[PDB]
Amino acid sequence: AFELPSLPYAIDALEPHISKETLEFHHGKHHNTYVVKLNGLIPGTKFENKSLEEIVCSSDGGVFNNAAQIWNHTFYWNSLSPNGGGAPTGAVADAINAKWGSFDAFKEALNDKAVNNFGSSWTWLVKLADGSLDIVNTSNAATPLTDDGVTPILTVDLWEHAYYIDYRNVRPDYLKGFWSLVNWEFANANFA
Amino acid sequence: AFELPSLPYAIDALEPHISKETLEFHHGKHHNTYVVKLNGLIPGTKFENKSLEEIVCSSDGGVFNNAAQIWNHTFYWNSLSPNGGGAPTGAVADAINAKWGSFDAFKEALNDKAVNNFGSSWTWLVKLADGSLDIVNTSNAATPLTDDGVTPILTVDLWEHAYYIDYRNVRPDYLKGFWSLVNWEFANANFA
Ligand SMILES: OC[C@H]1O[C@H](O[C@H]2O[C@H](CO)[C@@H](O)[C@H](O)[C@H]2O)[C@H](O)[C@@H](O)[C@@H]1O
Ligand SMILES: OC[C@H]1O[C@H](O[C@H]2O[C@H](CO)[C@@H](O)[C@H](O)[C@H]2O)[C@H](O)[C@@H](O)[C@@H]1O
Ligand SMILES: [Fe+2]
Ligand SMILES: [Fe+2]
Repeated sequence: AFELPSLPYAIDALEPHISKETLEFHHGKHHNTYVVKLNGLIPGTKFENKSLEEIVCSSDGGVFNNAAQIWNHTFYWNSLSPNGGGAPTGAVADAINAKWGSFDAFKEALNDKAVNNFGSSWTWLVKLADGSLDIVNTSNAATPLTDDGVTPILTVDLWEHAYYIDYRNVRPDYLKGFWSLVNWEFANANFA
Repeated sequence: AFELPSLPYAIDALEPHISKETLEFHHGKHHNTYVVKLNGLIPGTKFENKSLEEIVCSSDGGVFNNAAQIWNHTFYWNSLSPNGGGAPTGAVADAINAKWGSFDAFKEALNDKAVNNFGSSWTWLVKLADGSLDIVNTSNAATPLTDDGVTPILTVDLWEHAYYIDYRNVRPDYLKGFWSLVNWEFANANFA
């Protein structure tokens, strides 16, 4: 049975960009529910003994939405940090300059993809087969984890539960907290 | 240019099922924003002089997302009332029993469709071409308004902004609020 991974930092730790209550609900309840639902769905199926990733990569319907949502949320928590934010560093900063010319252009491109990602969705920083970076949008539980040859680097959850408690309807304000939390170490580990 | 319709009731008329705060953000900001976006999109285009329903029935991409959304939300405020709730009456009560055997079986079927309607979505009570009632789920901005032979009767908004402020992650509590508010008078009008 799959389990809810612990949060990589205190429920307190992303303040004032993402609040304790958001983490309590977003991780403690939303994330957990996909874990629970998934565990309920696997018995009696060909997903009985496969790893999370194996299932997300081979399922559809209910098993997929729940499995992918677990993986996506786990990847999202890793994409934030009480010690992140600010300028990118390392391999990632250079690839960002290589693709977009500057960090600022990359940031304006991701903000634009993110605010316009209609409905419950996710905006991703991914590394392509050709080694280059790109920004791709997925809807609901969809994830580049299943795009062959594409490597997920960072993600921002845009389902409303992710920011409604702290930002109501204003995604840019949310995106602001995201940029003050971005976990460049996790980005660089995925990139390398 | 299109306009934000007024709410059919006072801002606190739906308390304690839907809070004045939710009404302020949902109707005053989200609903509004769809109107503003569509006004910002149709100038100079073919849609410029069409009615809202003509636009929804003839567009895609962003024009459709905003048009359908203004339409869906206006239908939704109408689907709630400070004087609704409790048992269905009239024509709709009888068609409900014709389809589901009883009002109680109908509630369980709608609740079920709505709690499992994944991501930003809407759950509708509809009248089909054979004259019978059914419940259908649409995603994001999609609406049965565009389905041939299908007439919208009532809708419950399941995008998280519709209930997060009041019910956080617990959709069944929000659906109990909906049942205390359902406008049978609007439903019987749509039906006849
Ligand atoms: O796990 C239950 C099902 O979830 C999805 O379907 C639900 O959500 C859809 C919108 O995302 C609705 O259109 C649909 O009516 C709901 O049943 C998934 O597509 C299904 O395969 C799952 O069984
Ligand atoms: O009007 C802008 C576009 O809105 C939609 O696309 C955005 O939201 C999608 C998810 O609903 C994302 O996948 C997409 O990347 C975003 O641009 C709509 O589907 C497009 O047709 C519109 O042009
Ligand atoms: Fe989430
Ligand atoms: Fe809404």
